[PDB]
Amino acid sequence: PTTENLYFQGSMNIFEMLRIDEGLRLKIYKDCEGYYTIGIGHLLTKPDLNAAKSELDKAIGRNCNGVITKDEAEKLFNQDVDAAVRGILRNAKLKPVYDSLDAVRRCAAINHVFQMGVTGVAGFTNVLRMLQQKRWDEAAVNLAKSRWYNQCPDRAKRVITTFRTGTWDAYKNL
Repeated sequence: PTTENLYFQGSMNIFEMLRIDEGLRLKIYKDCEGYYTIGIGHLLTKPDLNAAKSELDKAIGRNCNGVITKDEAEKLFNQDVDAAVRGILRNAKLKPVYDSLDAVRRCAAINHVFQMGVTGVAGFTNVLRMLQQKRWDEAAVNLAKSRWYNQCPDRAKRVITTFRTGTWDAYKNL
């Protein structure tokens, strides 16, 4: 690794990770599952655009008519990351597994929750046991069986690789 390459891990964190997986959109769009989304992966609601816009105005605090700024995207993103972290730490099932993980895999954990929500993740009984037991190849094969990955592979693939390796390699060379 070059001097530069060794710096790359210090430039990666959960925010940068999710920013790559989710992208950044300033107008309402439908995600890969068809759900109204804005900003950096902010799911507004699970078909009526009108509902999605009302949730938007509620989330941002002004009349947005479907559009936000980059600064507003960031603030909402930071709130969503905080919610995912808090969701793990309060959960009797996820906290122990999360605690056992290294820093990089903890980012993958927070990412997984950000994308699927707490109960979805906490339902992956086998994967969670594999993670705690450091069976990284098995955890990754099992994650690759999930609907979460399979219905929308490009959003999940780097997270799965990150669970396998505990490195940031999947986020290099975009």
